[PDB]
Amino acid sequence: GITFSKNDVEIIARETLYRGFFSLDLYRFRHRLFNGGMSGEITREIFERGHAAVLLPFDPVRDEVVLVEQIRIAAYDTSESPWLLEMVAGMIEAGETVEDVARREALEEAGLEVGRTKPILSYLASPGGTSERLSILVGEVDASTAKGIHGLAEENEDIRVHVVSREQAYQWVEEGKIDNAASVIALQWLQLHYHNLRNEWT
Amino acid sequence: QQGITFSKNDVEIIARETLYRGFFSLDLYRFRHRLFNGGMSGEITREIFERGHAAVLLPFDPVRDEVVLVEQIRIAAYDTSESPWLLEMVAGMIEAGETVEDVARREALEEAGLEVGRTKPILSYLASPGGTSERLSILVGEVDASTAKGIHGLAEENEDIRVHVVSREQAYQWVEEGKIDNAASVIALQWLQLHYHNLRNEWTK
Ligand SMILES: Nc1ncnc2c1ncn2[C@@H]1O[C@H](COP(=O)(O)OP(=O)(O)O)[C@@H](O)[C@H]1O
Ligand SMILES: Nc1ncnc2c1ncn2[C@@H]1O[C@H](COP(=O)(O)OP(=O)(O)O)[C@@H](O)[C@H]1O
Ligand SMILES: [Mg+2]
Ligand SMILES: [Mg+2]
Ligand SMILES: [Mg+2]
Ligand SMILES: [Mg+2]
Repeated sequence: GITFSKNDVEIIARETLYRGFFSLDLYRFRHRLFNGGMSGEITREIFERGHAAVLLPFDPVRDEVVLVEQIRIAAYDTSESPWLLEMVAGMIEAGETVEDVARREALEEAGLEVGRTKPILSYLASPGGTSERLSILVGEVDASTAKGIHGLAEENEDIRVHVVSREQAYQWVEEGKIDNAASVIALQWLQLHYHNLRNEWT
Repeated sequence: QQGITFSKNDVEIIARETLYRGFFSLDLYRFRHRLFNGGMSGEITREIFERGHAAVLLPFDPVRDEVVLVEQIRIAAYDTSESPWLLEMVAGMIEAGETVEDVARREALEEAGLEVGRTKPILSYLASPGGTSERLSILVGEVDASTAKGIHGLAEENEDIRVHVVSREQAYQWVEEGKIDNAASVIALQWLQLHYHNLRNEWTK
């Protein structure tokens, strides 16, 4: 496994490069080198946007997945359309739990009540340049109750629910029709775990 | 089942503004877009972290069923991880005019000392598209893991990298346990866990 711990790095300072809705910070630090020495002072620009809870809504009776569609303007330059098919997800505020955020977002974004839950995994989105961590849960849902247009319109959140079979959702990953990290990770996990999960929940 | 509802015809990007430029940039996108229930939104603004795009290489030895991992410090992991040194895939920024495959092969040499034989695409994904434009394109690359050792990276760029070789099964168990928890490695190793049997047959023929 890994070689060094937090005993082996010192963050000297952090400087706010930009403060707005999100922040960009310059971390200044030194760290041990694999050759046995210490680095000089290194600086890295880090996008600070908090952390997220992600919910894979899975109906184990029907073997169906609920997806939410909404515009993500950052996708525009590299994608055929900025409207993406994604997992229910939202930002975790101070003092909130991953699971409470997932439930609230499932109601706001898909009109869905959630039953049992299990962790999938918690990942760093792109740790060379952002601190963001996203914690994914699978949540038991009745996909027949998932339909229509949701999102908080007063916060400019316009979301369309789509229900697909599990195998259909995974085919959409393999074809590139679903191509955001949270959904790819959740759906590849589901393809590796669905047999045991369906047995546990039925 | 149809799929997505709207296209680039259905959004108007009114303006982009660079709010910060250094090594990376933070841009403000200003736009309006079609709504599912009919009309057009008002003007919306979003802050978008712009850092270009990346090529990622999963180094897989199909003879030995082994993967090569690279270890380096990622200081952004500090606040939410036990250690900021992460076990990762070979990966590099794509510059103008260079292909995913060109970058993946070059970085495999610079970061791990690895010659790569055949390659195949895995997936191309958006890292976190609510706040960053970054797209990463993953290939799997054929390597001899018995050649993989030592300390690499470009010292002139303060890039200090240690090579590790483990079985595919160990790498995947480390994903399950949270010891590998960066998106590119999670996606690549979950793909490998779903596809390794056919891949080994293809590459040892
Ligand atoms: N990139 C951004 N720039 C500015 N505001 C944002 C950005 N991303 C999200 N917001 C604000 O936060 C709200 C919720 O964000 P949303 O993207 O729906 O949650 P998540 O990204 O966790 O799924 C948005 O309606 C918007 O007001
Ligand atoms: N967040 C950052 N802030 C400042 N410089 C960076 C940052 N991330 C990477 N760099 C610089 O750019 C180089 C890019 O190396 P490369 O292997 O192409 O990218 P990655 O860090 O994504 O694997 C790093 O070795 C470092 O010198
Ligand atoms: Mg959301
Ligand atoms: Mg929301
Ligand atoms: Mg790299
Ligand atoms: Mg490199």
